[PDB]
Amino acid sequence: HELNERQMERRKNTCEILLSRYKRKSFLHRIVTGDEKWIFFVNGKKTMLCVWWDQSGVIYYELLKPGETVNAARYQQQLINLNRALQRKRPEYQKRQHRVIFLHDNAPSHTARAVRDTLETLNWEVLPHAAYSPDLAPSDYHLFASMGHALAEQRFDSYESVKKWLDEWFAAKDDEFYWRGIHKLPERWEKCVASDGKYFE
Ligand SMILES: Cc1nnc(C(=O)NC(C)(C)c2nc(C(=O)NCc3ccc(F)cc3)c(O)c(=O)n2C)o1
Ligand SMILES: [Mg+2]
Ligand SMILES: [Mg+2]
Repeated sequence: HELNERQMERRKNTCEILLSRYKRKSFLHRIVTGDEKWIFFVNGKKTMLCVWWDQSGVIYYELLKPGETVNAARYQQQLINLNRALQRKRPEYQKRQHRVIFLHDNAPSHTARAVRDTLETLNWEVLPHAAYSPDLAPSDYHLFASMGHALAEQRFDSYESVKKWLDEWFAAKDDEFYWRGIHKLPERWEKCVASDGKYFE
């Protein structure tokens, strides 16, 4: 994708804001992030992985029934279920000592009215994210980057072989892999600013 002027300006401006905040007070340990990816399996079928994670590991994921997509109502329900997982797996959040900072992309179901309401009610801080920026999304440049290489060697048979493969694959990564993916953010933000909003190396 060739970025246009509007897109590069939004990327640079978003990265400046995040980087300057980071420099005043790091917030990276409070980020919960997530994204969707298709995973394919032959009987020409596919299932959507929806996953959320932080520097400690995977919090919650869903594998959708073959062919089914995330819409506004599904995403709202996912966020509610994710919050239940976060309470159970992240004590700093159950106790309200620590506000969730949520990083997701601008997919329409992510910004629909009902979802925006639900995020306000959960009262997670929603981080700015520019369009066409998977290079700035940890799920894309870290998690799915690693996962995609391993996936390419699989030939899944069933929706439940996928679920087991993901359970094992997620659990086999050490805490340090998750930590690195999140703490790569500031170096990425810096590169984007130095690129003036272009894609970078
Ligand atoms: C804008 C815009 N339009 N297409 C895109 C885009 O970024 N596409 C590509 C396939 C780069 C992409 N996309 C998403 C993603 O979620 N796409 C749905 C979405 C739609 C609109 C919107 F504003 C943001 C996101 C990924 O997660 C991802 O990894 N990639 C690689 O960005
Ligand atoms: Mg996405
Ligand atoms: Mg993505």
